[PDB]
Amino acid sequence: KSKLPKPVQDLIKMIFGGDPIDVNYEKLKTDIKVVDRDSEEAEIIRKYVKNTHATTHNAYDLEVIDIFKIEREGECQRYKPFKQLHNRRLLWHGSRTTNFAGILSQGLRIAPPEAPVTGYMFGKGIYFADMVSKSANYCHTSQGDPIGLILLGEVALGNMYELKHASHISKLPKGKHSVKGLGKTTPDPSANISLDGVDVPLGTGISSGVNDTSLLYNEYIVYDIAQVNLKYLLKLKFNFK
Ligand SMILES: COC(=O)c1cnc(N2CCN(C(=O)c3ccc(-c4nc5cccc(C(N)=O)c5[nH]4)cc3)CC2)nc1
Ligand SMILES: OC[C@H]1O[C@@](CO)(O[C@H]2O[C@H](CO)[C@@H](O)[C@H](O)[C@H]2O)[C@@H](O)[C@@H]1O
Repeated sequence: KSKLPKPVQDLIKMIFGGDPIDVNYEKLKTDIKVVDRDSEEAEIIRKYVKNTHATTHNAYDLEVIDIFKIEREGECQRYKPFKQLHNRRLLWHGSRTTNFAGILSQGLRIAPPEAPVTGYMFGKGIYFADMVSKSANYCHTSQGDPIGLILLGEVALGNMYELKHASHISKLPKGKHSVKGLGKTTPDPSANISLDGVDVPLGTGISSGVNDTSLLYNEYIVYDIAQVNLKYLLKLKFNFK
């Protein structure tokens, strides 16, 4: 007899793959609410998904199954220093389903100091995209179980260190709060809207006019866990072609 709505129950079953559903819910230390399918929030999120699928990520199309509003215990209190920092953006973060119990209970985390920098294009930090398909690739979704989880997070970017090439270090110059990896393609900035004082870059991909960058698409990195406030969790269907 769980009192949770069916979509939340199915999300819990997916994350934990056991204890009663309500016992597993309490382990996430996260308020989870279903966003109404006919709400303005849902419409904005579906537009963000539709508009920001990269043309080079054509292995699958995405369909939104369920949208959840999430509030991790203590996370808004932790974010207070960054809350009116200029340049807050609603950005994607994808991950394996098997990581989501950890992400909801502990939040997005940075690799420990001992960890090697190998493969971290912009060093040990928390990585986000403005193109849903770039983040969806980090779900590692299989044809055999074509359902993935992706976050939308409010990221306090402040003053961005704009880079066109990999730098494997995690230390920013004084007064810089984030790295923007400059892609060849960017959501049309003339379609950017604000949702609760946060920029949502849900424009269709156009050419950035940046030349001599190694990135097809933007990415955004912060180096302090307190610069992230997770807002939504989407369950997506991957329709492979
Ligand atoms: C064996 O040595 C190697 O050759 C080697 C090579 N690579 C490695 N490693 C590869 C990099 N390592 C990471 O954990 C790591 C994982 C994910 C990203 C990442 N980038 C994103 C950009 C936009 C959005 C998202 C998103 N999730 O929405 C992004 N996520 C970045 C880094 C560490 C492990 N380790 C070792
Ligand atoms: O501020 C949060 C976070 O940003 C870093 C850079 O990753 O430092 C920036 O912000 C500091 C406090 O506002 C400034 O003192 C600093 O100049 C600036 O680079 C991290 O050190 C910090 O945890």
